[PDB]
Amino acid sequence: LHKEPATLIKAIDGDTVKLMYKGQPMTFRLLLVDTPEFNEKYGPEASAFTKKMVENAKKIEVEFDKGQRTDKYGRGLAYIYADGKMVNEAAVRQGLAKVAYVYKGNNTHEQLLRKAEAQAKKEKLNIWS
Ligand SMILES: Cc1cn([C@H]2C[C@H](OP(=O)(O)O)[C@@H](COP(=O)(O)O)O2)c(=O)[nH]c1=O
Ligand SMILES: [Ca+2]
Repeated sequence: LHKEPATLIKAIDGDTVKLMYKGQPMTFRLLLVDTPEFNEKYGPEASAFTKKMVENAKKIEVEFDKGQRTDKYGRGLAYIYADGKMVNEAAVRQGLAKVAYVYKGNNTHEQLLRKAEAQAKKEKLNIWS
């Protein structure tokens, strides 16, 4: 896989962000994770986490997997990096996202994320508390 440039347009919630990608605004949904909705438990904390990560970043990058690049709602499906750190992984490592939506052939980073979830679970963090 390869990293491509993007710039933040706006934080949305724990697992969606609006970015400019190839000069066009698009909403990106984070591959392989699920954060609580804002109205749910840890929803606000997940939103805040992702928002701080993407807003504080000097460099945002998107990385498409091998398969489908847009979902049925038109959202970009990608791994999102903030100054080199994967947002998807980081949210799972903090116990603010579960590994989820693991579809065949867009699952390159599944094992990396499951390892983070295991460590989050062990620490009894947030969702796992
Ligand atoms: C993360 C991801 C979500 N989706 C679709 C599945 C779910 O469909 P449904 O809307 O029918 O439940 C939805 C969940 O996204 P959200 O967790 O953002 O609601 O997005 C994909 O199709 N591919 C993906 O990789
Ligand atoms: Ca969600």
